Amino acid sequence: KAEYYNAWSEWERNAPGEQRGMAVSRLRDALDRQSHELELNNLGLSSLPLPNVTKLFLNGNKLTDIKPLANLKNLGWLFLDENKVKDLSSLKDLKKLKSLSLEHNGISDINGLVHLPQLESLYLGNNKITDITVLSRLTKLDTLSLEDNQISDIVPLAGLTKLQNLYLSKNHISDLRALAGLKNLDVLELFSQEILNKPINHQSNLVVPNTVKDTDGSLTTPAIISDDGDYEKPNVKWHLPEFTNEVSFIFRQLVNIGGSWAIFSGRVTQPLKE
Repeated sequence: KAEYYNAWSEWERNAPGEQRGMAVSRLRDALDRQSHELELNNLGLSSLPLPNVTKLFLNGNKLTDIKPLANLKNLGWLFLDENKVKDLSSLKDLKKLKSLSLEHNGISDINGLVHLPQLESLYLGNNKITDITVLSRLTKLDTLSLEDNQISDIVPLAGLTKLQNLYLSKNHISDLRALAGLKNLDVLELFSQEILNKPINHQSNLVVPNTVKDTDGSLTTPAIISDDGDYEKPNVKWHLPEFTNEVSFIFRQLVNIGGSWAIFSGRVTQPLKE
């Protein structure tokens, strides 16, 4: 009991020249009243110093180390938006966790999340994620937000049949074939994809195969083509008598998956050399 207040005061005294005093006050109130909710939102905390706490609010801080949360096995809801958390293996034993929010954290390695197969909602919007392989194990998710990342391979999502809300806008998605089986979807977002092809040699008669495919595998007909190019399936064609550094084309197609209807929109950019 006394060791808890001692550790909290020692943590507060180590604040750099951050509202650690308010954090200590809230910790004392939660420990005294045996509260199940701990709200430490927007305290600028750069570090961290309760068996009944089930919801932990930590949005709006500067946390990089989440080791002090490793033994909070009663946690059901954990919010860590706008932090700087990069390692997630510290949550491997939070087997009661149902909801997890890690938006605006700049995270690229989400492999540790393979240790939370019971998760029901997962928010990873606005990060640096490319590989979502381990997400294939989270077969109990009904909400998954992956918007504003660098994801190009969404095949790991093909078996997550329980999904009802899926946010995939602002990524590098060009192939929706992996989503064809998610017939339980209610909300789906797929707009503003940015696809970058490998650089190819410039030609006066430039021919670029279209690679944008819908959920049926059919090529998406481009909506706009730069440099007066045209489309004759499967090829986008340009006449470039003078060299230019890049061409591009923008696509926009309505897609229906389950009970969800979404605009699959984006832009493919083709760099040219020589």
